[PDB]
Amino acid sequence: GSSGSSGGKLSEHLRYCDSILREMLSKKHAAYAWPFYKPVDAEALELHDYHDIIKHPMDLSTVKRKMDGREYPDAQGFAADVRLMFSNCYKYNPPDHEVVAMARKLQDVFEMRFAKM
Repeated sequence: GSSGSSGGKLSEHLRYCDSILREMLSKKHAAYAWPFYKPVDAEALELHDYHDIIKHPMDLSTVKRKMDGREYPDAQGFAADVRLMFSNCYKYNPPDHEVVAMARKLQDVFEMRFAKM
């Protein structure tokens, strides 16, 4: 769609939300939105007790698939997942981690958007 995400098989709100995600997946926000572009493999990676701290991990790629299959019953469900994705980074990574400053930049946008809707 151009200058407007033509709804379709989506809740009055969802239809709009579906976009909020397509935006966060832009090369522009990537600078601080990439931290959630690739998956996480404790086995392969040399992480340190990843699962331990983060029991229910999340990632952009994940939320998308869910939104693609209309898995979300409403806007709440969709947004919910997104919220977690952040809380995770803010939990796993320390308060001195640069990634923490980047994530925010995204969250700030994810908030206003949801509001404008």
